[PDB]
Amino acid sequence: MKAVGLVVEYNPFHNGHLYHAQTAKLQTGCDTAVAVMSGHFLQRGEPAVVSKWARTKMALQSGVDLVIELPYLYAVQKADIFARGSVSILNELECEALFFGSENGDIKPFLETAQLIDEHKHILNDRIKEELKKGASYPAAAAIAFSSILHTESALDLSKPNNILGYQYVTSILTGGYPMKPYTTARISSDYHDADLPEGENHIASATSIRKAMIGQNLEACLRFLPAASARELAAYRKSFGLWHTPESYFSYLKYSLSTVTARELQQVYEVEEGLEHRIIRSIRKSSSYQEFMELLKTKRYTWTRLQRMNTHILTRTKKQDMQKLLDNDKAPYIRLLGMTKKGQAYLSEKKKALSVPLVSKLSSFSHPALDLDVKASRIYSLPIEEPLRTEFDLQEYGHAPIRYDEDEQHFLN
Amino acid sequence: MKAVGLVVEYNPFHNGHLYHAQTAKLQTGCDTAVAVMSGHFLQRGEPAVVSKWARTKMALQSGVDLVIELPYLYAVQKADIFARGSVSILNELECEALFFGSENGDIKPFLETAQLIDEHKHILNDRIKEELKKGASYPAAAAIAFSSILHTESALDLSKPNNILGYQYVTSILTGGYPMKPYTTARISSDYHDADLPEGENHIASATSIRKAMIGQNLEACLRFLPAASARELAAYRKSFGLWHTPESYFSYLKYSLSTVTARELQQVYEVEEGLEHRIIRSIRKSSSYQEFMELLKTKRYTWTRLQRMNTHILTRTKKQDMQKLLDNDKAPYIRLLGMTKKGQAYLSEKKKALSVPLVSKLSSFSHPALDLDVKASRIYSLPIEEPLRTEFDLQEYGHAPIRYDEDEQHFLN
Repeated sequence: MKAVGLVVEYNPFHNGHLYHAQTAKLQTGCDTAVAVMSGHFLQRGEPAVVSKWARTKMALQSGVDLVIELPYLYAVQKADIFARGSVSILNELECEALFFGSENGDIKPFLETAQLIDEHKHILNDRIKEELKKGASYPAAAAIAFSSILHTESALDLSKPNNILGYQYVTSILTGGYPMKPYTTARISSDYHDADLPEGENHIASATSIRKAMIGQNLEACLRFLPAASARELAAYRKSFGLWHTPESYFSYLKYSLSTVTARELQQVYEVEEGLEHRIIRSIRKSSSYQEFMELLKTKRYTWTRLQRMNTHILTRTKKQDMQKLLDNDKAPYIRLLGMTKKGQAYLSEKKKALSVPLVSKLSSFSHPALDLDVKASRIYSLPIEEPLRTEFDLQEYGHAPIRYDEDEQHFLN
Repeated sequence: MKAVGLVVEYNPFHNGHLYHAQTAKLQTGCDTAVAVMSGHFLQRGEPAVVSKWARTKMALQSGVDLVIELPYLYAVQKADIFARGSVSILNELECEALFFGSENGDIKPFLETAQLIDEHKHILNDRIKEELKKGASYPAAAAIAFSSILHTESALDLSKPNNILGYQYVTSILTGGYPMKPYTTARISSDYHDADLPEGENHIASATSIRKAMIGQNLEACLRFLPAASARELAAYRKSFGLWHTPESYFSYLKYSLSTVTARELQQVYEVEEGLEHRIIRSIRKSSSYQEFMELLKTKRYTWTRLQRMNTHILTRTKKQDMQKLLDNDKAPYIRLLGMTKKGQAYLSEKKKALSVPLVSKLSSFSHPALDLDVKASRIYSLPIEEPLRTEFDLQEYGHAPIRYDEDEQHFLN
């Protein structure tokens, strides 16, 4: 029984992702598609628009057989640590194939580059060395070492971060020695991100264009870009807990978070750079908005995205020592199963005995510091939900089973 | 030149808060009324229904010459600490008299009791001891030990806790050798707590009945119960920031605060007794209301006001060791000047040099952990206010000059 993995956050799930799952199985010749999805707070630092549980229900109907949660430990991180864990999870699950998105359909550039840098790394450390002692910044010296090699017609823009993402999968597979073949195909249209929604033809709009369309109070505008499942579930969550989640929703709790902190204690928050505690605390007070806050904070060392990531850790109150101890784990501490089809179920029961870490269906079954971090995330995730809807959502973390979908038509059994 | 001491939570300042002030200058013969006031978080643990800045104005126009903030430190406390600290500040301001309302107008049973109890303080600890190791609970031992002496038809009911407070004021003065002469006058009508607004004639309903009348969206139902000062001040507050501050309006921040905190962290919070913190995090997740939360919370070791104080310390993340740090001192950490009238000015001018501790108006002038706490507490107060009315509000603590009013009619010079 043969499976192909996907690294995702379905934010929301739409026709492109649906297309991914279709191509993936096809292109790799695997009957089973296993995704590792960012749960409530995603790689770029923001909150998911809708519960990871609802986003699961969408995937299972659109051709995803297993949905495993990508632990917060690995989810809110820049690409390299992100890819490390998710690929390790997809490796834990014995995926022979890995399917990722990019500008190209050509896996070769991804493969060949990964090797070159793997091959040259000693030079690159040492050529950084030479530059750094000329007084260059680290990222400058990096750019210099990295430009002495790699600058050629080989191209493959190493900022197009499907492309940025992909490099890091192959990297992690190769330095991890996974019996796993990476696959990729070109994407189609809306930009990478931004823009808006197209003219027709299920045109596969971006998750962002679709996001700010919902928040922007058109759920119909994005219809043509959402599978039957997606629209049905999105409105159903919006009816349920009465909100569309955005980063903006949590600003009050980020404001609160920094009211109750000591600057000494804030330096112990993950991704809070030394001394930044002051810029952080100085700014929050004069800040009405998430935006302005970022504005006052924004530095050269910090892109918007890393700040957002940081702000998330401030929000969940994740400590540098929490993190460092959990990252030094070489593999995922557990496999958290959000949902399964009958195919994934079977694949699982076929593969369960050989999982070197627990298979977590119900939370009662297991405890681990990285899971605590996953559960806390959920708690904070729900804050914008007005009571007692919040409290009712709060139950969705524990007693919630793997969501099991029936591909022979349409039964969620619970 | 003389001043009479007044310890107050104006929530809001009402027809009976105006009565006491006159009778203060009336009965004491002190030309100057000094009000030491808890600013944003009060003795039973509640937030003030309006900021300390507005309530200062209600009093400055009702015949109170000086408004001093009672630090959170003393303010959010049990009665014996509360009095200890508040009498402490009035003494540094050299009010020759202290004036406090009771159920009676009779300070004699107070002075009797206090001096009675101090005489027997060795006898008390002995029967407490004798009853305690006889297998009695502490309060039972306390209750029993006290009943054998001084219990008689001489009364002074010590649950009508005007008296509880008054006794502690009285006790504070003796025990500190303060040259403060106490006085007291009875309360007429609406209950003690709760009830309703009476049928007219400035009848002075309880502040509680007014809050519940305001909570129930009637300012005007209480109009005969409020001076013009205090009525109009409430209008502007609501009009500016869009709310009255209610305990549930802080409920969302309790769930956040309790969602990020470990059991050992929560153990370190002031008025969380050892072993309770698990019950706390247990109850908060399944409680869709502050009210629901409280019912799961109540043990016999805990009074419902003591439970409310704890929620606030939990809210402000105030720790035991810090508390013991600041409670350890026998004297006031600083004098925080909220507001004054002309007469008020004159008093301060006279006795400022006599002040043994810093006189703070602009927060620039002095810095201190006890003050860092007062600031934090205000920074927590405005959270229910909707942005950007929240960031405007927060600007006050620093920027605000001490309020200045002209007794001779109607001028805030500012």
